[PDB]
Amino acid sequence: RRYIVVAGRRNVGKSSFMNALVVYKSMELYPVGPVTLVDTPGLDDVGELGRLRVEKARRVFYRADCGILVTDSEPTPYEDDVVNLFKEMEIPFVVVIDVLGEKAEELKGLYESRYEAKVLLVSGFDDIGKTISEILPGDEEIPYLGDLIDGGDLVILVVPIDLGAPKGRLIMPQVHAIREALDREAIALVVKERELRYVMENIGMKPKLVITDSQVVMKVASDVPEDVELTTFSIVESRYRGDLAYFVESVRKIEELEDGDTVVIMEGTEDIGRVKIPRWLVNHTGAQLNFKVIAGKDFPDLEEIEGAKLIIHCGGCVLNRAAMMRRVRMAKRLGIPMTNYGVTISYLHGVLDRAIRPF
Amino acid sequence: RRYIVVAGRRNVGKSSFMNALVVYKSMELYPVGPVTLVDTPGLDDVGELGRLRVEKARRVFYRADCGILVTDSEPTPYEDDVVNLFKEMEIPFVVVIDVLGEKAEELKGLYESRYEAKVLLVSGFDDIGKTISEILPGDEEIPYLGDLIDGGDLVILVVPIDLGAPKGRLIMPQVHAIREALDREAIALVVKERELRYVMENIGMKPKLVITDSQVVMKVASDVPEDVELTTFSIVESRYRGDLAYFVESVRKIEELEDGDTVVIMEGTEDIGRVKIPRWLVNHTGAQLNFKVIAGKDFPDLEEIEGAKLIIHCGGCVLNRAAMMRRVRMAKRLGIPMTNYGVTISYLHGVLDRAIRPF
Repeated sequence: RRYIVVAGRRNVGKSSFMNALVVYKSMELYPVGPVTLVDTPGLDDVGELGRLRVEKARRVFYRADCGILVTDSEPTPYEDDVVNLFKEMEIPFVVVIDVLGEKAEELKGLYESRYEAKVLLVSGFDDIGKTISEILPGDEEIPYLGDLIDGGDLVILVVPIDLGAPKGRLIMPQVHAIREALDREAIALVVKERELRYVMENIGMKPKLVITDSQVVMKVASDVPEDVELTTFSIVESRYRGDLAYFVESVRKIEELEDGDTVVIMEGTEDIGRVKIPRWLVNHTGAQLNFKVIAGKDFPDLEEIEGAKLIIHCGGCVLNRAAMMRRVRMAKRLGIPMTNYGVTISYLHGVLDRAIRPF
Repeated sequence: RRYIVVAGRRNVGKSSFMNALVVYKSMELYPVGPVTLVDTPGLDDVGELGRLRVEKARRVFYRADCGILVTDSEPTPYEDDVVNLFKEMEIPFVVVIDVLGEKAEELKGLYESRYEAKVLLVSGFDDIGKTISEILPGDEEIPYLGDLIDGGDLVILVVPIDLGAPKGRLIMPQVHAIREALDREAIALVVKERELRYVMENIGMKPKLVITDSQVVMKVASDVPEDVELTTFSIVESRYRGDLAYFVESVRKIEELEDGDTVVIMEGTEDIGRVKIPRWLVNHTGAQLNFKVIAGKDFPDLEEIEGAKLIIHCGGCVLNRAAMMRRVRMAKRLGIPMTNYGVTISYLHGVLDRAIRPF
């Protein structure tokens, strides 16, 4: 479902608005579809000097898709705070009886001066679901390869090992790399490592990009004559279709691990994460780390991962990017570093070269 | 199901054997599975000089997977004939009370001297289904590309137009051509026609094979410098996985068409076969041809296609090769020439070049 939060100092006047245009209340809203609305009874208790309990707030705010600030009076430090926390966590938001006629019109323009969308209380809702859809994050879909990485007439090389796809088939990352290169009017050349140096010596084109499997990148590292020819791999490309920038930043936090630090493995027969990874993390750091294995369909509760020093998400678990971003965003909001199998495994050997797309 | 025929001059002694180890009789037999057995009551009436009614026989024999010749006495011209018709139609077969003890053992060796498998009457059946499976046609699967067409270090070029496969995908014939080339340690290069001449001038390798769509073969015909570079197309390759030799032979029979000749279209929104084809066939020959459109799941009855001068089967209807061979074999047996959309369409423009695999 979609998560929307309803904050505000007001108690009775807040609960009234919620129930408008029909605790968490799950109800269908057009054109956004199903959504669940949760208010802030824990946050109702206004802090010292009329402030909002920020650390108690960021405990309930972290998992919101978007936000709502329902207000009766003029902006107090409470309304100022809630807004800053939405802005910090990058949670998109909107600001919302007929008392003080024309002042309500003023208030709409008063709350509009702090650079955000203000809608008026009706006791009008056609515009509630309408604005929610417009502030909500969009498609957020990036091209398989880099936007300017491949142009027309460019040779791209795909270097496979021993395909895991059945007889007369190739794995989806490969074919998608052939298609995107073709869509961008470039040339796709697929060849096994064994015959790589031969294609590098017989063709005339210098490869713009070269892609291969994490298994044989080192062999390819030697087959490509220099740092001049940009090499990366099918796992970093797929990892790219998520949040590479955050992940790459988060792997570099492996060094920052001390004894007793908790590293969470998020997956969902003696798998890489349950066993093989921990082993490498301990071997690479020397640290007496402990690991929480979260095998669930959706992202865990705050109580299940609060205090974790790193989150290792599974690579090819195949969710919607937007459903994976929701996960990245939450981790980014809780300040917990998050990466995935692909980036970690690559980090251990040669990740820096795999990073061909600069920030 | 599997079709097996039970022939022989004998009437009561034939019907007895059939009913052994439990008109068409459909029953499960190990290890061949489900099969239907049909005898020859129409053929029971022995012809002039003890002969078999050959033209009446080849009317019921054409659709058999394999054959059975049940006999009581010594080989008469009837037993001689049935055998020759099985041999002609290439229908694989086996030869089958305890009367004339040891003579039955002799008979087994007498019927064995005419170069075929003889099994003895039991009134022993473990060996019936056992032999049927061994004579029955095998896998009959050929490699996607030519067996010796591509070896290691060989460049193969796949030239697409505007893919009919959804976003981030390629059509199955293409990917299977990438895989087979990779399996054979060759190099697959995929590029649009627009950038073809550029790859032909910048790379060092001479392409062993070049594959493309029937739509742009002519453009490629010009982009490939000579007859020295072997060009063909994804449709001829797929047509190859059927009976290319027979098809190619059968298209050349387009010229042999006169006014009144019936051309059958076998398919199963204003499709190519129902309309577009007939139009071309009439335009290319000038002949006043008529067309029977057989839209069925399985191959039609003899009465539905007897007298047809050509059968145009559908190209990408996706059946098992062995289930398509069964169709080719039947047409080959009835002496009706058979081809498919792919071969006809290609015949109209440039099929001869597409034929890179010699007989």
